[PDB]
Amino acid sequence: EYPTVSEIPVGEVRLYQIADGVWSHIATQSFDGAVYPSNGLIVRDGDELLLIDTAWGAKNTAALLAEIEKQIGLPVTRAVSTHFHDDRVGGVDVLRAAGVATYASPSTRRLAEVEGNEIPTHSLEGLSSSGDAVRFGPVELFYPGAAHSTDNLVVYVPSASVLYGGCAIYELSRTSAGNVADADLAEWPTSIERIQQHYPEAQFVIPGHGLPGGLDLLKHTTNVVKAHTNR
Amino acid sequence: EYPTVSEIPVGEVRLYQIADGVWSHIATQSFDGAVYPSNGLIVRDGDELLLIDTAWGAKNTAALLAEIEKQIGLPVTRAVSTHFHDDRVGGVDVLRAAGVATYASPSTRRLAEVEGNEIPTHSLEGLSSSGDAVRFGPVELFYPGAAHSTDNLVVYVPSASVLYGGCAIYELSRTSAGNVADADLAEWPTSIERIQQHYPEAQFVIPGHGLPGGLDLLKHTTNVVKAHTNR
Ligand SMILES: O=C(CSc1n[nH]c(-c2ccccc2C(=O)O)n1)Nc1nc2ccccc2[nH]1
Ligand SMILES: O=C(CSc1n[nH]c(-c2ccccc2C(=O)O)n1)Nc1nc2ccccc2[nH]1
Ligand SMILES: [Cl-]
Ligand SMILES: [Cl-]
Ligand SMILES: [Cl-]
Ligand SMILES: [Cl-]
Ligand SMILES: [Mg+2]
Ligand SMILES: [Mg+2]
Ligand code: NA
Ligand code: NA
Ligand code: NA
Ligand code: NA
Ligand SMILES: [Zn+2]
Ligand SMILES: [Zn+2]
Ligand SMILES: [Zn+2]
Ligand SMILES: [Zn+2]
Repeated sequence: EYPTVSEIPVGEVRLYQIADGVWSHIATQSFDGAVYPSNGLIVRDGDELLLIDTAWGAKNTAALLAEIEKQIGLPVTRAVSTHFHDDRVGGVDVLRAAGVATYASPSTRRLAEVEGNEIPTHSLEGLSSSGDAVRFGPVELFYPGAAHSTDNLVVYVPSASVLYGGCAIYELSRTSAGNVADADLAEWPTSIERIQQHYPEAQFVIPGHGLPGGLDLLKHTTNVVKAHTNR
Repeated sequence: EYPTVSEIPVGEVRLYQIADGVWSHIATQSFDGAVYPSNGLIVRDGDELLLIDTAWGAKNTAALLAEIEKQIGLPVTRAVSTHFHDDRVGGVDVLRAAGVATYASPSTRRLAEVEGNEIPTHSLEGLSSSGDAVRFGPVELFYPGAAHSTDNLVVYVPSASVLYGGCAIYELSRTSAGNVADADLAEWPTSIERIQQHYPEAQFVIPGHGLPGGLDLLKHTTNVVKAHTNR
Protein backbone atom coordinates (compact mmCIF):
# COMPACT_ATOMS: atom_id res chain seq x y z
CA GLU A 1 0.00 0.00 0.00
CA TYR A 2 2.85 2.43 0.73
CA PRO A 3 4.38 3.73 -2.53
CA THR A 4 7.83 2.50 -3.53
CA VAL A 5 10.24 3.77 -6.18
CA SER A 6 8.39 1.63 -8.73
CA GLU A 7 5.24 3.77 -8.66
CA ILE A 8 7.19 7.06 -8.63
CA PRO A 9 9.03 8.26 -11.74
CA VAL A 10 11.98 10.48 -10.91
CA GLY A 11 10.49 13.97 -10.66
CA GLU A 12 7.02 12.96 -9.43
CA VAL A 13 5.74 13.08 -5.85
CA ARG A 14 3.14 10.89 -4.14
CA LEU A 15 1.17 11.59 -0.97
CA TYR A 16 0.15 8.93 1.54
CA GLN A 17 -2.45 9.67 4.20
CA ILE A 18 -1.32 8.16 7.51
CA ALA A 19 -4.11 9.52 9.71
CA ASP A 20 -6.67 12.30 9.94
CA GLY A 21 -4.73 15.35 8.76
CA VAL A 22 -1.35 13.60 8.49
CA TRP A 23 0.34 12.57 5.23
CA SER A 24 3.78 11.55 4.16
CA HIS A 25 5.18 12.76 0.86
CA ILE A 26 7.36 10.42 -1.18
CA ALA A 27 9.79 11.36 -3.95
CA THR A 28 12.72 9.72 -5.72
CA GLN A 29 16.20 10.82 -6.70
CA SER A 30 18.83 9.15 -8.89
CA PHE A 31 22.52 9.39 -8.04
CA ASP A 32 25.51 7.04 -8.23
CA GLY A 33 23.62 4.84 -10.70
CA ALA A 34 20.78 3.87 -8.34
CA VAL A 35 17.37 5.24 -7.40
CA TYR A 36 16.38 6.04 -3.82
CA PRO A 37 13.06 7.10 -2.28
CA SER A 38 12.70 9.81 0.33
CA ASN A 39 9.94 10.69 2.80
CA GLY A 40 8.71 13.90 4.32
CA LEU A 41 5.62 14.79 6.35
CA ILE A 42 2.53 16.99 5.99
CA VAL A 43 0.46 17.93 9.05
CA ARG A 44 -2.80 19.84 8.92
CA ASP A 45 -2.94 22.82 11.31
CA GLY A 46 -6.47 24.19 11.12
CA ASP A 47 -6.97 25.56 7.60
CA GLU A 48 -3.29 25.40 6.63
CA LEU A 49 -0.49 22.87 6.34
CA LEU A 50 2.85 22.38 8.05
CA LEU A 51 5.45 20.73 5.81
CA ILE A 52 8.30 18.61 7.17
CA ASP A 53 11.27 18.52 4.76
CA THR A 54 11.54 19.18 1.03
CA ALA A 55 11.11 16.54 -1.67
CA TRP A 56 14.85 16.38 -2.34
CA GLY A 57 15.46 19.07 -4.94
CA ALA A 58 13.85 22.06 -6.63
CA LYS A 59 11.97 20.14 -9.34
CA ASN A 60 10.66 17.55 -6.87
CA THR A 61 9.67 20.28 -4.42
CA ALA A 62 7.76 22.19 -7.10
CA ALA A 63 5.95 18.93 -7.93
CA LEU A 64 5.31 18.46 -4.20
CA LEU A 65 3.58 21.84 -3.93
CA ALA A 66 1.54 21.20 -7.08
CA GLU A 67 0.51 17.78 -5.74
CA ILE A 68 -0.49 19.25 -2.37
CA GLU A 69 -2.48 21.99 -4.12
CA LYS A 70 -4.50 19.53 -6.19
CA GLN A 71 -4.91 16.69 -3.68
CA ILE A 72 -5.35 18.62 -0.40
CA GLY A 73 -6.09 22.18 -1.50
CA LEU A 74 -4.84 23.91 1.65
CA PRO A 75 -1.95 26.39 1.82
CA VAL A 76 1.49 25.35 3.04
CA THR A 77 2.34 28.19 5.41
CA ARG A 78 5.42 26.83 7.20
CA ALA A 79 8.09 24.22 6.58
CA VAL A 80 10.70 22.65 8.85
CA SER A 81 13.89 20.99 7.59
CA THR A 82 15.08 18.24 9.93
CA HIS A 83 18.77 18.41 8.96
CA PHE A 84 21.08 20.31 6.63
CA HIS A 85 21.45 17.79 3.78
CA ASP A 86 19.94 18.28 0.31
CA ASP A 87 17.21 15.68 0.81
CA ARG A 88 15.87 17.99 3.55
CA VAL A 89 16.72 21.56 2.38
CA GLY A 90 17.00 21.01 -1.38
CA GLY A 91 13.98 22.96 -2.60
CA VAL A 92 13.84 25.50 0.24
CA ASP A 93 14.22 28.30 -2.32
CA VAL A 94 11.17 26.98 -4.20
CA LEU A 95 9.18 26.93 -0.96
CA ARG A 96 10.28 30.48 -0.13
CA ALA A 97 9.34 31.76 -3.59
CA ALA A 98 5.85 30.28 -3.10
CA GLY A 99 5.40 32.17 0.19
CA VAL A 100 6.20 29.33 2.59
CA ALA A 101 7.97 30.33 5.81
CA THR A 102 10.98 27.99 6.03
CA TYR A 103 12.45 27.00 9.42
CA ALA A 104 15.43 25.11 10.80
CA SER A 105 17.52 25.05 13.95
CA PRO A 106 20.53 27.40 14.03
CA SER A 107 22.72 24.29 13.99
CA THR A 108 21.06 23.19 10.75
CA ARG A 109 21.24 26.68 9.26
CA ARG A 110 24.92 26.92 10.18
CA LEU A 111 25.77 23.55 8.64
CA ALA A 112 23.78 24.21 5.47
CA GLU A 113 25.69 27.46 4.96
CA VAL A 114 29.06 25.72 5.42
CA GLU A 115 27.98 23.04 2.93
CA GLY A 116 26.76 25.59 0.38
CA ASN A 117 23.20 24.23 0.60
CA GLU A 118 19.96 26.16 0.68
CA ILE A 119 19.36 27.81 4.04
CA PRO A 120 15.90 27.96 5.64
CA THR A 121 15.05 31.54 6.59
CA HIS A 122 13.66 31.24 10.13
CA SER A 123 15.51 29.87 13.16
CA LEU A 124 14.04 27.33 15.60
CA GLU A 125 15.31 28.18 19.08
CA GLY A 126 15.37 25.83 22.06
CA LEU A 127 16.82 22.73 20.37
CA SER A 128 20.58 23.03 20.93
CA SER A 129 20.92 20.42 23.72
CA SER A 130 20.24 16.69 23.45
CA GLY A 131 16.75 15.96 24.73
CA ASP A 132 15.39 19.43 24.00
CA ALA A 133 11.79 19.55 22.79
CA VAL A 134 9.73 22.49 21.51
CA ARG A 135 6.15 22.79 20.30
CA PHE A 136 5.61 23.91 16.70
CA GLY A 137 1.92 24.16 15.92
CA PRO A 138 0.48 20.65 15.53
CA VAL A 139 3.80 18.86 16.19
CA GLU A 140 6.59 18.59 18.72
CA LEU A 141 10.18 19.03 17.52
CA PHE A 142 12.79 16.98 19.35
CA TYR A 143 16.58 17.06 19.22
CA PRO A 144 17.67 13.56 20.30
CA GLY A 145 21.39 14.18 19.90
CA ALA A 146 23.80 13.51 17.09
CA ALA A 147 23.01 10.53 14.87
CA HIS A 148 22.76 10.60 11.07
CA SER A 149 23.97 14.19 11.49
CA THR A 150 24.83 16.36 14.46
CA ASP A 151 21.74 18.51 13.87
CA ASN A 152 19.08 15.93 13.04
CA LEU A 153 15.60 16.55 14.47
CA VAL A 154 12.66 14.20 14.85
CA VAL A 155 9.02 15.29 14.68
CA TYR A 156 6.07 13.90 16.64
CA VAL A 157 2.39 14.44 15.85
CA PRO A 158 0.70 13.90 19.24
CA SER A 159 -2.85 13.87 17.86
CA ALA A 160 -2.03 10.87 15.62
CA SER A 161 0.85 9.17 17.50
CA VAL A 162 3.01 9.57 14.37
CA LEU A 163 6.79 9.75 14.83
CA TYR A 164 8.76 11.06 11.86
CA GLY A 165 12.35 9.99 12.48
CA GLY A 166 13.96 11.47 9.40
CA CYS A 167 17.31 10.06 8.41
CA ALA A 168 18.20 9.15 12.01
CA ILE A 169 15.83 6.17 11.56
CA TYR A 170 16.30 3.46 8.94
CA GLU A 171 13.61 1.35 7.30
CA LEU A 172 13.68 -2.39 7.95
CA SER A 173 14.80 -3.24 4.42
CA ARG A 174 18.04 -1.27 4.96
CA THR A 175 20.48 -3.61 6.70
CA SER A 176 23.67 -1.64 5.96
CA ALA A 177 24.53 1.93 6.90
CA GLY A 178 23.49 4.68 4.50
CA ASN A 179 25.35 7.96 4.05
CA VAL A 180 27.22 8.34 7.34
CA ALA A 181 29.81 10.90 6.21
CA ASP A 182 28.36 13.44 8.66
CA ALA A 183 27.14 10.95 11.27
CA ASP A 184 28.14 10.48 14.90
CA LEU A 185 28.24 6.69 15.03
CA ALA A 186 29.37 6.75 18.66
CA GLU A 187 26.31 8.72 19.81
CA TRP A 188 23.67 7.43 17.39
CA PRO A 189 22.45 4.55 19.63
CA THR A 190 22.19 6.87 22.64
CA SER A 191 20.25 9.39 20.57
CA ILE A 192 17.82 6.68 19.47
CA GLU A 193 17.30 5.69 23.10
CA ARG A 194 16.32 9.29 23.84
CA ILE A 195 13.69 9.02 21.10
CA GLN A 196 12.40 5.75 22.54
CA GLN A 197 12.21 7.21 26.05
CA HIS A 198 10.45 10.39 24.92
CA TYR A 199 7.91 8.83 22.51
CA PRO A 200 7.21 5.30 23.82
CA GLU A 201 3.55 5.74 22.81
CA ALA A 202 4.32 6.24 19.10
CA GLN A 203 2.27 3.91 16.90
CA PHE A 204 3.53 4.92 13.43
CA VAL A 205 7.23 5.49 12.67
CA ILE A 206 8.34 7.13 9.41
CA PRO A 207 11.98 6.77 8.31
CA GLY A 208 13.73 9.35 6.17
CA HIS A 209 13.76 6.82 3.33
CA GLY A 210 11.49 3.84 2.70
CA LEU A 211 8.63 2.00 4.30
CA PRO A 212 7.05 3.11 7.60
CA GLY A 213 6.62 0.82 10.57
CA GLY A 214 6.42 0.76 14.34
CA LEU A 215 8.85 1.51 17.13
CA ASP A 216 10.78 -1.60 16.07
CA LEU A 217 12.45 0.69 13.51
CA LEU A 218 14.41 2.26 16.37
CA LYS A 219 15.91 -1.04 17.50
CA HIS A 220 16.47 -1.94 13.85
CA THR A 221 18.49 1.24 13.29
CA THR A 222 20.50 0.59 16.45
CA ASN A 223 21.29 -2.92 15.20
CA VAL A 224 22.49 -1.58 11.83
CA VAL A 225 24.52 1.29 13.31
CA LYS A 226 26.30 -1.00 15.77
CA ALA A 227 27.09 -3.53 13.04
CA HIS A 228 28.55 -0.74 10.90
CA THR A 229 30.52 0.51 13.91
CA ASN A 230 32.08 -2.96 14.21
CA ARG A 231 32.88 -3.25 10.47
CA GLU B 1 17.80 5.33 -25.59
CA TYR B 2 19.40 2.83 -23.22
CA PRO B 3 16.85 1.56 -20.67
CA THR B 4 17.17 2.70 -17.06
CA VAL B 5 15.54 1.39 -13.88
CA SER B 6 12.55 3.63 -14.62
CA GLU B 7 11.41 1.61 -17.65
CA ILE B 8 12.14 -1.73 -15.94
CA PRO B 9 9.85 -2.99 -13.16
CA VAL B 10 11.62 -5.28 -10.71
CA GLY B 11 11.20 -8.72 -12.26
CA GLU B 12 11.16 -7.64 -15.91
CA VAL B 13 14.03 -7.75 -18.41
CA ARG B 14 14.78 -5.52 -21.40
CA LEU B 15 16.99 -6.26 -24.41
CA TYR B 16 19.05 -3.60 -26.18
CA GLN B 17 20.59 -4.34 -29.57
CA ILE B 18 24.14 -2.96 -29.69
CA ALA B 19 25.05 -4.28 -33.14
CA ASP B 20 24.28 -7.04 -35.61
CA GLY B 21 23.84 -10.09 -33.38
CA VAL B 22 24.93 -8.36 -30.15
CA TRP B 23 22.50 -7.33 -27.40
CA SER B 24 22.72 -6.36 -23.78
CA HIS B 25 20.10 -7.55 -21.32
CA ILE B 26 19.02 -5.23 -18.53
CA ALA B 27 17.29 -6.15 -15.27
CA THR B 28 16.72 -4.53 -11.89
CA GLN B 29 16.99 -5.71 -8.31
CA SER B 30 15.93 -4.20 -4.98
CA PHE B 31 18.74 -4.09 -2.44
CA ASP B 32 18.98 -2.24 0.88
CA GLY B 33 16.15 0.19 0.18
CA ALA B 34 17.29 1.14 -3.33
CA VAL B 35 16.89 -0.19 -6.87
CA TYR B 36 19.89 -1.02 -9.06
CA PRO B 37 20.12 -2.01 -12.74
CA SER B 38 22.34 -4.76 -14.08
CA ASN B 39 23.66 -5.62 -17.55
CA GLY B 40 24.57 -8.84 -19.27
CA LEU B 41 25.35 -9.71 -22.89
CA ILE B 42 23.85 -11.83 -25.67
CA VAL B 43 25.94 -12.73 -28.72
CA ARG B 44 24.62 -14.59 -31.73
CA ASP B 45 26.75 -17.56 -32.83
CA GLY B 46 25.31 -18.89 -36.07
CA ASP B 47 21.80 -20.13 -35.28
CA GLU B 48 22.20 -20.10 -31.49
CA LEU B 49 22.94 -17.63 -28.72
CA LEU B 50 25.74 -17.23 -26.19
CA LEU B 51 24.63 -15.61 -22.93
CA ILE B 52 26.98 -13.58 -20.72
CA ASP B 53 25.78 -13.52 -17.09
CA THR B 54 22.37 -14.14 -15.53
CA ALA B 55 19.76 -11.44 -14.95
CA TRP B 56 20.46 -11.36 -11.21
CA GLY B 57 18.19 -14.01 -9.72
CA ALA B 58 15.96 -16.93 -10.67
CA LYS B 59 12.82 -14.92 -11.47
CA ASN B 60 14.71 -12.33 -13.51
CA THR B 61 16.58 -15.06 -15.37
CA ALA B 62 13.37 -16.92 -16.22
CA ALA B 63 12.02 -13.62 -17.57
CA LEU B 64 15.29 -13.15 -19.47
CA LEU B 65 14.83 -16.50 -21.24
CA ALA B 66 11.18 -15.77 -22.04
CA GLU B 67 12.14 -12.35 -23.42
CA ILE B 68 14.90 -13.88 -25.55
CA GLU B 69 12.50 -16.56 -26.81
CA LYS B 70 9.96 -13.99 -27.98
CA GLN B 71 12.21 -11.17 -29.21
CA ILE B 72 15.06 -13.15 -30.85
CA GLY B 73 13.66 -16.66 -31.17
CA LEU B 74 17.02 -18.46 -31.12
CA PRO B 75 18.10 -21.02 -28.52
CA VAL B 76 20.50 -20.10 -25.74
CA THR B 77 22.96 -22.99 -25.82
CA ARG B 78 25.76 -21.73 -23.55
CA ALA B 79 26.19 -19.17 -20.79
CA VAL B 80 29.28 -17.69 -19.15
CA SER B 81 29.29 -16.11 -15.69
CA THR B 82 31.96 -13.42 -15.39
CA HIS B 83 32.38 -13.66 -11.61
CA PHE B 84 30.96 -15.55 -8.65
CA HIS B 85 28.48 -13.01 -7.22
CA ASP B 86 24.70 -13.41 -7.43
CA ASP B 87 24.27 -10.76 -10.12
CA ARG B 88 26.30 -13.09 -12.35
CA VAL B 89 25.39 -16.65 -11.23
CA GLY B 90 22.00 -16.02 -9.62
CA GLY B 91 19.74 -17.89 -12.02
CA VAL B 92 22.28 -20.47 -13.20
CA ASP B 93 19.96 -23.21 -11.95
CA VAL B 94 17.16 -21.81 -14.14
CA LEU B 95 19.47 -21.80 -17.17
CA ARG B 96 20.54 -25.38 -16.49
CA ALA B 97 16.93 -26.53 -16.15
CA ALA B 98 16.22 -24.99 -19.58
CA GLY B 99 19.07 -26.93 -21.20
CA VAL B 100 21.68 -24.15 -21.23
CA ALA B 101 25.29 -25.25 -20.74
CA THR B 102 26.63 -22.98 -17.97
CA TYR B 103 30.34 -22.09 -17.79
CA ALA B 104 32.75 -20.29 -15.49
CA SER B 105 36.44 -20.35 -14.65
CA PRO B 106 37.52 -22.77 -11.89
CA SER B 107 38.34 -19.71 -9.78
CA THR B 108 34.75 -18.51 -10.17
CA ARG B 109 33.34 -21.98 -9.53
CA ARG B 110 35.54 -22.31 -6.43
CA LEU B 111 34.46 -18.94 -5.03
CA ALA B 112 30.78 -19.53 -5.78
CA GLU B 113 30.88 -22.80 -3.84
CA VAL B 114 32.55 -21.12 -0.84
CA GLU B 115 29.90 -18.38 -0.94
CA GLY B 116 27.04 -20.89 -1.19
CA ASN B 117 26.02 -19.45 -4.56
CA GLU B 118 24.87 -21.30 -7.65
CA ILE B 119 27.75 -23.00 -9.43
CA PRO B 120 28.04 -23.08 -13.23
CA THR B 121 28.51 -26.65 -14.43
CA HIS B 122 31.33 -26.37 -16.99
CA SER B 123 34.86 -25.10 -16.35
CA LEU B 124 36.66 -22.54 -18.53
CA GLU B 125 40.33 -23.52 -18.62
CA GLY B 126 43.22 -21.22 -19.51
CA LEU B 127 42.20 -18.11 -17.55
CA SER B 128 44.08 -18.49 -14.26
CA SER B 129 46.88 -15.94 -14.89
CA SER B 130 46.44 -12.20 -15.39
CA GLY B 131 46.49 -11.43 -19.11
CA ASP B 132 45.18 -14.86 -20.14
CA ALA B 133 42.77 -14.87 -23.08
CA VAL B 134 40.76 -17.71 -24.61
CA ARG B 135 38.33 -17.93 -27.50
CA PHE B 136 34.75 -18.98 -26.71
CA GLY B 137 32.71 -19.11 -29.90
CA PRO B 138 31.95 -15.56 -31.07
CA VAL B 139 33.79 -13.89 -28.15
CA GLU B 140 37.16 -13.72 -26.46
CA LEU B 141 37.30 -14.21 -22.69
CA PHE B 142 40.00 -12.24 -20.86
CA TYR B 143 41.19 -12.40 -17.27
CA PRO B 144 42.71 -8.96 -16.58
CA GLY B 145 43.62 -9.66 -12.97
CA ALA B 146 41.87 -9.01 -9.70
CA ALA B 147 39.60 -5.97 -9.61
CA HIS B 148 35.97 -5.97 -8.50
CA SER B 149 36.70 -9.60 -7.59
CA THR B 150 39.73 -11.84 -7.87
CA ASP B 151 38.02 -13.90 -10.57
CA ASN B 152 36.37 -11.26 -12.73
CA LEU B 153 36.42 -11.83 -16.49
CA VAL B 154 35.81 -9.40 -19.34
CA VAL B 155 34.33 -10.40 -22.69
CA TYR B 156 35.14 -8.96 -26.11
CA VAL B 157 33.09 -9.40 -29.28
CA PRO B 158 35.66 -8.83 -32.06
CA SER B 159 33.09 -8.73 -34.88
CA ALA B 160 31.35 -5.73 -33.26
CA SER B 161 34.18 -4.13 -31.22
CA VAL B 162 32.03 -4.54 -28.09
CA LEU B 163 33.82 -4.85 -24.74
CA TYR B 164 31.67 -6.13 -21.88
CA GLY B 165 33.51 -5.11 -18.72
CA GLY B 166 31.23 -6.62 -16.13
CA CYS B 167 31.54 -5.27 -12.63
CA ALA B 168 35.24 -4.44 -13.07
CA ILE B 169 34.06 -1.39 -15.06
CA TYR B 170 31.84 1.36 -13.65
CA GLU B 171 29.39 3.54 -15.55
CA LEU B 172 30.15 7.26 -15.65
CA SER B 173 27.24 8.17 -13.35
CA ARG B 174 28.84 6.13 -10.54
CA THR B 175 31.42 8.36 -8.86
CA SER B 176 31.81 6.34 -5.65
CA ALA B 177 32.87 2.73 -5.23
CA GLY B 178 30.21 0.04 -5.43
CA ASN B 179 30.36 -3.27 -3.57
CA VAL B 180 34.08 -3.76 -2.96
CA ALA B 181 33.92 -6.39 -0.20
CA ASP B 182 35.63 -8.92 -2.46
CA ALA B 183 37.69 -6.43 -4.49
CA ASP B 184 41.46 -6.04 -4.84
CA LEU B 185 41.74 -2.26 -4.74
CA ALA B 186 45.53 -2.37 -5.00
CA GLU B 187 45.44 -4.33 -8.28
CA TRP B 188 42.25 -2.97 -9.85
CA PRO B 189 43.96 -0.08 -11.75
CA THR B 190 46.64 -2.42 -13.11
CA SER B 191 43.97 -4.88 -14.21
CA ILE B 192 42.16 -2.07 -16.03
CA GLU B 193 45.39 -1.13 -17.79
CA ARG B 194 45.61 -4.72 -19.03
CA ILE B 195 42.12 -4.32 -20.51
CA GLN B 196 43.12 -1.07 -22.20
CA GLN B 197 46.29 -2.58 -23.63
CA HIS B 198 44.51 -5.70 -24.91
CA TYR B 199 41.40 -4.03 -26.41
CA PRO B 200 42.49 -0.53 -27.50
CA GLU B 201 40.20 -0.86 -30.54
CA ALA B 202 37.00 -1.35 -28.52
CA GLN B 203 34.25 1.03 -29.63
CA PHE B 204 31.44 0.22 -27.17
CA VAL B 205 32.08 -0.55 -23.49
CA ILE B 206 29.37 -2.15 -21.33
CA PRO B 207 29.64 -1.85 -17.53
CA GLY B 208 28.22 -4.42 -15.16
CA HIS B 209 25.61 -1.86 -14.08
CA GLY B 210 24.26 1.17 -15.92
CA LEU B 211 24.82 3.04 -19.15
CA PRO B 212 27.31 1.92 -21.82
CA GLY B 213 30.00 4.19 -23.19
CA GLY B 214 33.44 4.18 -24.75
CA LEU B 215 36.89 3.28 -23.49
CA ASP B 216 36.72 6.38 -21.27
CA LEU B 217 34.78 4.13 -18.87
CA LEU B 218 38.12 2.47 -18.08
CA LYS B 219 39.80 5.71 -17.03
CA HIS B 220 36.61 6.66 -15.18
CA THR B 221 36.75 3.44 -13.15
CA THR B 222 40.43 4.01 -12.39
CA ASN B 223 39.60 7.51 -11.14
CA VAL B 224 36.86 6.19 -8.83
CA VAL B 225 38.90 3.25 -7.51
CA LYS B 226 41.86 5.52 -6.73
CA ALA B 227 39.65 8.05 -4.94
CA HIS B 228 38.12 5.25 -2.85
CA THR B 229 41.60 3.88 -2.11
CA ASN B 230 42.50 7.31 -0.71
CA ARG B 231 39.30 7.63 1.37
O1 LIG C 1 23.88 13.93 -0.65
C1 LIG C 1 22.84 14.45 -0.39
C2 LIG C 1 22.40 14.66 1.06
S1 LIG C 1 23.24 13.57 2.26
C3 LIG C 1 22.01 12.29 2.63
N1 LIG C 1 21.15 12.28 3.62
N2 LIG C 1 20.43 11.16 3.51
C4 LIG C 1 20.84 10.49 2.46
C5 LIG C 1 20.31 9.15 1.93
C6 LIG C 1 20.07 9.02 0.58
C7 LIG C 1 19.59 7.82 0.07
C8 LIG C 1 19.36 6.76 0.93
C9 LIG C 1 19.61 6.89 2.29
C10 LIG C 1 20.09 8.09 2.79
C11 LIG C 1 20.35 8.23 4.28
O2 LIG C 1 21.24 7.53 4.84
O3 LIG C 1 19.67 9.05 4.95
N3 LIG C 1 21.83 11.19 1.88
N4 LIG C 1 21.95 14.90 -1.45
C12 LIG C 1 22.28 14.77 -2.85
N5 LIG C 1 23.50 14.76 -3.36
C13 LIG C 1 23.40 14.64 -4.69
C14 LIG C 1 24.37 14.57 -5.71
C15 LIG C 1 23.97 14.45 -7.04
C16 LIG C 1 22.61 14.39 -7.36
C17 LIG C 1 21.66 14.45 -6.35
C18 LIG C 1 22.06 14.58 -5.01
N6 LIG C 1 21.40 14.67 -3.84
O1 LIG D 1 26.16 -9.09 -2.64
C1 LIG D 1 25.58 -9.28 -3.66
C2 LIG D 1 26.35 -9.65 -4.93
S1 LIG D 1 27.96 -8.81 -4.99
C3 LIG D 1 27.82 -7.52 -6.26
N1 LIG D 1 28.38 -7.51 -7.44
N2 LIG D 1 28.00 -6.38 -8.05
C4 LIG D 1 27.20 -5.71 -7.26
C5 LIG D 1 26.53 -4.37 -7.54
C6 LIG D 1 25.17 -4.21 -7.30
C7 LIG D 1 24.56 -3.00 -7.56
C8 LIG D 1 25.30 -1.93 -8.04
C9 LIG D 1 26.66 -2.09 -8.26
C10 LIG D 1 27.27 -3.30 -8.01
C11 LIG D 1 28.76 -3.46 -8.26
O2 LIG D 1 29.60 -2.82 -7.58
O3 LIG D 1 29.15 -4.25 -9.17
N3 LIG D 1 27.07 -6.41 -6.12
N4 LIG D 1 24.13 -9.15 -3.72
C12 LIG D 1 23.37 -8.81 -2.52
N5 LIG D 1 23.86 -8.70 -1.30
C13 LIG D 1 22.86 -8.39 -0.46
C14 LIG D 1 22.79 -8.15 0.93
C15 LIG D 1 21.57 -7.84 1.52
C16 LIG D 1 20.42 -7.76 0.74
C17 LIG D 1 20.49 -8.00 -0.62
C18 LIG D 1 21.72 -8.31 -1.23
N6 LIG D 1 22.07 -8.58 -2.50
CL1 LIG E 1 24.54 1.10 -9.66
CL1 LIG F 1 23.77 11.29 21.85
CL1 LIG G 1 17.50 3.83 0.59
CL1 LIG H 1 46.29 -6.92 -11.47
MG1 LIG I 1 26.15 2.11 -11.50
MG1 LIG J 1 16.24 2.71 2.74
NA1 NA K 1 22.89 6.31 -14.75
NA1 NA L 1 0.38 25.74 11.29
NA1 NA M 1 27.89 -20.49 -29.76
NA1 NA N 1 35.57 10.14 -22.64
ZN1 LIG O 1 21.22 13.40 5.45
ZN1 LIG P 1 18.45 11.03 4.11
ZN1 LIG Q 1 30.09 -8.64 -7.98
ZN1 LIG R 1 27.89 -6.18 -10.04
